[PDB]
Amino acid sequence: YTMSLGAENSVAYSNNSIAIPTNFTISVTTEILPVSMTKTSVDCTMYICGDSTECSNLLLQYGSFCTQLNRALTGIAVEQDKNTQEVFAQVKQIYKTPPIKDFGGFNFSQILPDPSKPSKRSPIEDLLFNKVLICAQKFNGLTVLPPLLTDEMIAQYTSALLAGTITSGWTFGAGPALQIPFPMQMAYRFNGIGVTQNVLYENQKLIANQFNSAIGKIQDSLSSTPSALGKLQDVVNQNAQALNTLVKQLSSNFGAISSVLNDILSRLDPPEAEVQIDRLITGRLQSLQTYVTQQLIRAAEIRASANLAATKMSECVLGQSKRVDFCGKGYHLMSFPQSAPHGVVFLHVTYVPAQEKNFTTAPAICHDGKAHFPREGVFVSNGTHWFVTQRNFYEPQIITTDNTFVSGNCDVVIGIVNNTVYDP
Amino acid sequence: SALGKLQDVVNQNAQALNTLVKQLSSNFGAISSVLNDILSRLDPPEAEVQIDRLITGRLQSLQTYVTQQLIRAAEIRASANLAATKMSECVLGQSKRVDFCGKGYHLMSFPQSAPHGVVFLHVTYVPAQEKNFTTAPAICHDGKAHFPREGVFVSNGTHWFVTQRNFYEPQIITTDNTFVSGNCDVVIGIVNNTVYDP
Amino acid sequence: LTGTGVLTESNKKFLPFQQFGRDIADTTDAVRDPQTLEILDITPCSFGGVSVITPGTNTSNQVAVLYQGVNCTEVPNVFQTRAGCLIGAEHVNNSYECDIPIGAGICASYQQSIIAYTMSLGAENSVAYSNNSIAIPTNFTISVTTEILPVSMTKTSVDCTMYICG
Ligand SMILES: *[C@@H]1O[C@H](CO)[C@@H](O[C@@H]2O[C@H](CO)[C@@H](O)[C@H](O)[C@H]2NC(C)=O)[C@H](O)[C@H]1NC(C)=O
Ligand SMILES: *[C@@H]1O[C@H](CO)[C@@H](O[C@@H]2O[C@H](CO)[C@@H](O)[C@H](O)[C@H]2NC(C)=O)[C@H](O)[C@H]1NC(C)=O
Ligand SMILES: *[C@@H]1O[C@H](CO)[C@@H](O[C@@H]2O[C@H](CO)[C@@H](O)[C@H](O)[C@H]2NC(C)=O)[C@H](O)[C@H]1NC(C)=O
Ligand SMILES: *[C@@H]1O[C@H](CO)[C@@H](O[C@@H]2O[C@H](CO)[C@@H](O)[C@H](O)[C@H]2NC(C)=O)[C@H](O)[C@H]1NC(C)=O
Ligand SMILES: *[C@@H]1O[C@H](CO)[C@@H](O[C@@H]2O[C@H](CO)[C@@H](O)[C@H](O)[C@H]2NC(C)=O)[C@H](O)[C@H]1NC(C)=O
Ligand SMILES: *[C@@H]1O[C@H](CO)[C@@H](O[C@@H]2O[C@H](CO)[C@@H](O)[C@H](O)[C@H]2NC(C)=O)[C@H](O)[C@H]1NC(C)=O
Ligand SMILES: *[C@@H]1O[C@H](CO)[C@@H](O[C@@H]2O[C@H](CO)[C@@H](O)[C@H](O)[C@H]2NC(C)=O)[C@H](O)[C@H]1NC(C)=O
Ligand SMILES: *[C@@H]1O[C@H](CO)[C@@H](O)[C@H](O)[C@H]1NC(C)=O
Ligand SMILES: *[C@@H]1O[C@H](CO)[C@@H](O)[C@H](O)[C@H]1NC(C)=O
Ligand SMILES: *[C@@H]1O[C@H](CO)[C@@H](O)[C@H](O)[C@H]1NC(C)=O
Ligand SMILES: *[C@@H]1O[C@H](CO)[C@@H](O)[C@H](O)[C@H]1NC(C)=O
Ligand SMILES: *[C@@H]1O[C@H](CO)[C@@H](O)[C@H](O)[C@H]1NC(C)=O
Ligand SMILES: *[C@@H]1O[C@H](CO)[C@@H](O)[C@H](O)[C@H]1NC(C)=O
Ligand SMILES: *[C@@H]1O[C@H](CO)[C@@H](O)[C@H](O)[C@H]1NC(C)=O
Ligand SMILES: *[C@@H]1O[C@H](CO)[C@@H](O)[C@H](O)[C@H]1NC(C)=O
Repeated sequence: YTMSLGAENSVAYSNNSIAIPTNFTISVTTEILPVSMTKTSVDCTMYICGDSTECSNLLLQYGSFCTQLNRALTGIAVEQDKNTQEVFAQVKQIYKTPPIKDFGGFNFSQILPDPSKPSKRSPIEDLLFNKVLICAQKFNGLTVLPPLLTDEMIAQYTSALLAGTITSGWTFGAGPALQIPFPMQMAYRFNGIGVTQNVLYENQKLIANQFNSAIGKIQDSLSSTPSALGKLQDVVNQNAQALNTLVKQLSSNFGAISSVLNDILSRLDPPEAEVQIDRLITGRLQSLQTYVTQQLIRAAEIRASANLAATKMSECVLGQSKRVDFCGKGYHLMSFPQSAPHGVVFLHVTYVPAQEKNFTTAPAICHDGKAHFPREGVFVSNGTHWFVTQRNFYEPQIITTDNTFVSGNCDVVIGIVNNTVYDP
Repeated sequence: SALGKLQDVVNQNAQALNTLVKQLSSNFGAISSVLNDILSRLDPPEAEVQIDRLITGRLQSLQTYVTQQLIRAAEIRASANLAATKMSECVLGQSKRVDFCGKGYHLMSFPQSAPHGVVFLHVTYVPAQEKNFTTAPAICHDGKAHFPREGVFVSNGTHWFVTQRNFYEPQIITTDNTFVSGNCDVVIGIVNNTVYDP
Repeated sequence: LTGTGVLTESNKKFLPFQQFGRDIADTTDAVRDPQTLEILDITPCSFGGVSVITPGTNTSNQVAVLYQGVNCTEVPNVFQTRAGCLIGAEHVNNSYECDIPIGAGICASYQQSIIAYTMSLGAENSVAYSNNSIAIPTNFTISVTTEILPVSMTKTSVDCTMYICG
């Protein structure tokens, strides 16, 4: 079929009608980013000329090719450790939550560690690790270096970042962590997105329930959907295929009488053996150069992803972002990092407008001949009475001189309406 | 070792050039690495074979060099794009992006020229001395719920004040720095106090 | 069939006609002995990278050696870690900040002799969280942080005919 680009929605635009949300939902969006790549390493002489003095001596006629290949792979491994360090080691101190997790109704048990098991990971992190040969590869001079930061250390970093975010808001990212009650921190985040504090406090129980439910939805989504962590699995698969391809190239003859170097040396004397070995060296060297080039390009892609993940860690977790769609879909409130195999998962908590209502609007109100404009919100009408309300949440208030300002007269503003401004 | 980021780039390019030049001393299976010696000693039927071996090895070395330079150049391009972004957002403005323009709350930045690079001196505001205070989300005065307009409500243990969030500066709580929404029965943690109306 | 390796008794169920075996890598990993019909597994002789851990020559000429992915019983202050067998570094129970990375959470430093330790991720700080307590700064400092970024690379050029066929 011809694909659809989405449902059509004609917006009911007019010069005097504004829609304003009367309710909202708390949404948690999952973003998965690769951070690191498996740190492979290949001994160029072992791969090309394993246990053979004659081949190694012939290989010396190609100069420094093996040295620069080993250097390139070493540089990749170092880069992977740097990528992990830049994404996760962004907190100076290891923060811990208090024993009594009273956060004003907000439940964080799904994202905080649960020490009942030997590895102090959270349940969501356990899901990520559970969702997402070595001898056969290793035997040809292809070793794998362990990451500098172990899974337990990544979990400890995410735990520290999360404890800081919950108990200190964004203050731990700019200097010394300052303790704050979590509803007050949420009040600051609501102010950040342009919603007043009383909206949060009056609806604190509803907001806490919506948050806890959304986290549960994330738990179920990860538990159910098999292809959710495809971004990390694809990286693992690409590296596994690259190693399998490199190893399989050793079975190629490349025009030689045999792919096995030992059989050539067992059967032939140097005047013929050198020709057969040169053919094997040329093919194996070309295969190794192809592998290294692919790893450098893939590593550059991983580096770009890791830089993005580090940027999101700084701007979405250690602060509150005003960049649209950078920290999830909606108005960003806060984010929580989670460790994942070779990567990071961000749970972005966003404010999303829900229920819709039409209202009549005007750019200004004409009271005594002076033009009154709203200081913080907009002027709305329900069809009979005029009120002033904050832009992102319908909360009508009587229009007074304390929430409006005066500039000019009624003859200049197009669309100004007549009404009464009260002066308590 | 402070300027290691720039020195590493200089070293990588120097090593790449030294490696490329050193590849000319390799025989690649030829009788000699020196093209002039082959042409001085051999006639075309044998010289072409020896030269083809040298061409294959030198061409492979040059292709390897160019590929490494393209990948390194892409990395430098990414760094330069980041530097240009920081120049625009940290020097020609004030950023609200956490840790983008230094560690702390960004105030301003100053660029400095460096060999093959740029150094930014980021001037940030960092909170220093700490003090504990008792807080409340709202104050109940006449049965109405008062919320702070710009700061938070704090107490030193006996008196309640309103202060800006990032610097302790207690002020008397008045109707000019608070707003009223709803009543005292909805806000969890509301405390009783007096709001003055000058 | 010739090669170098370690011969062990195999638990593979070879069929009566099979004379040797191969791994996932398509390399020989098992052989049937031509005199007694025993199945042997062939593993390569132990190998791995050798890395030298060192403080600079301005401070000391003492070094430590990491045998990457090798057991400490095969190589001949010997510390076996996940990264490999580290010889010459004294293992301590005191954690510190990472200086020279070894791998798998292990770092090394020169403090005199070279020591190895599990790296610290930072000092612990339990935040005094409660439902009615807020900390607010009463003073501040002005900090200048230095960030260094590469902008350009040396503009080299090579004449391909001059380089190859001067
Ligand atoms: C705002 O939306 C929430 C849901 O996002 C509403 O809460 C639901 O209210 C209905 C009442 O009809 C209950 O049956 C549901 O169980 C509630 N769900 C939750 C999660 O609380 C809330 O009532 C809405 N408020 C307004 C003023 O419209
Ligand atoms: C915080 O959330 C967890 C799970 O998200 C809650 O634990 C569940 O509690 C119910 C009790 O009604 C049990 O039936 C579930 O089996 C529990 N699940 C798990 C995974 O433990 C926990 O009770 C919540 N805490 C609070 C204070 O509400
Ligand atoms: C627009 O809002 C005003 C304010 O609530 C409404 O006026 C009230 O209407 C109810 C009817 O249910 C009366 O009981 C109140 O006494 C009215 N208050 C005042 C101050 O007049 C008005 O009805 C709304 N108009 C529409 C079309 O919804
Ligand atoms: C808002 O109110 C003013 C009066 O306060 C209206 O001005 C009147 O306009 C008509 C039409 O031109 C004149 O005949 C009247 O003489 C005007 N009144 C006065 C006192 O001069 C104005 O039209 C109103 N605007 C709207 C949109 O209703
Ligand atoms: C909280 O702040 C108030 C305001 O400064 C303090 O009240 C003052 O205390 C001093 C004692 O050194 C008296 O000399 C002043 O006359 C008091 N002023 C008023 C208006 O009462 C109060 O002592 C502080 N409380 C604590 C526990 O520090
Ligand atoms: C804040 O002040 C109100 C009174 O202004 C307190 O309400 C009293 O609560 C007790 C316990 O339920 C009742 O016995 C009194 O009759 C209430 N007073 C009135 C005038 O009705 C309220 O408890 C205070 N809150 C705090 C936290 O101190
Ligand atoms: C705020 O901090 C500054 C330093 O960051 C303080 O200035 C110092 O004050 C002490 C007084 O004991 C002097 O000995 C130092 O020489 C001062 N240093 C500088 C750089 O000025 C300042 O006093 C602090 N202010 C408050 C109110 O605590
Ligand atoms: C607003 O009015 C339009 C009619 O132009 C209607 O289509 C739309 O559904 C209305 N919105 C609400 C929330 O009632
Ligand atoms: C708004 O649009 C309507 C047409 O739907 C028009 O009649 C009216 O004059 C417009 N109002 C203003 C202030 O332009
Ligand atoms: C605040 O109180 C806690 C006690 O829970 C204490 O550990 C901390 O040092 C206090 N902070 C200051 C700045 O006095
Ligand atoms: C705040 O926490 C304490 C426990 O330390 C509790 O006694 C008190 O009732 C709580 N206050 C509110 C408003 O929940
Ligand atoms: C010689 O090889 C045959 C092969 O079947 C085997 O049966 C026999 O036992 C072998 N003899 C000795 C002395 O190894
Ligand atoms: C390095 O060694 C020189 C002596 O050759 C000495 O002057 C200098 O202070 C040393 N620097 C450090 C950092 O140890
Ligand atoms: C090294 O060999 C010993 C056997 O003596 C074994 O117990 C140990 O687990 C081995 N360690 C590793 C890392 O293979
Ligand atoms: C660390 O402490 C334990 C005691 O729990 C001890 O058995 C072990 O030998 C110590 N390790 C080192 C390297 O001193």
